[PDB]
Amino acid sequence: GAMAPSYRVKRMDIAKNDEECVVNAANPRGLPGDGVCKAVYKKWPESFKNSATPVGTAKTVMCGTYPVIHAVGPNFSNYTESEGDRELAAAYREVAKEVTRLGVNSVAIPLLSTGVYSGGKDRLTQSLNHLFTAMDSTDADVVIYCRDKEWEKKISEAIQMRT
Ligand SMILES: [Cl-]
Ligand SMILES: [Cl-]
Ligand SMILES: [Cl-]
Repeated sequence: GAMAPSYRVKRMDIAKNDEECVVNAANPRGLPGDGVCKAVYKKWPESFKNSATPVGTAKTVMCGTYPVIHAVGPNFSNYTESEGDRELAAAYREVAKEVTRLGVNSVAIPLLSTGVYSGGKDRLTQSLNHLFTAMDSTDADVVIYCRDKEWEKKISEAIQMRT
């Protein structure tokens, strides 16, 4: 575990993270994809061997000894708000199980279903609150990666609010 488990946020490419493992915002088919998924494919392509997994699940594949946790959030273009919300919460609970199983002291994590799977809606708060529900009982240092300047400020504020 980390000596004083924390949450932090950085605005940069998650492929340049400084943590002991990475969560990919994966598609269900283990394809290179776009956005976070394509950056992860360029950095850790060996981790996409048999990475296909259903919506609401996470599957870990090692790149050397570096763990890539493929977490499949719902595409809100296809899911109802209700069913999508349930699957998004479930994907983060499966990330918390994998992080715990791996015995890492730190994890780099993107906000699932906030990009091309958002169905054109701002899901910062929805996705971050599901991340917190899952990860609060883990003792890993969590570092959230984003690309937008206004998102960095809002994520930082939400972390600081809980103290
Ligand atoms: Cl960068
Ligand atoms: Cl997405
Ligand atoms: Cl972002």
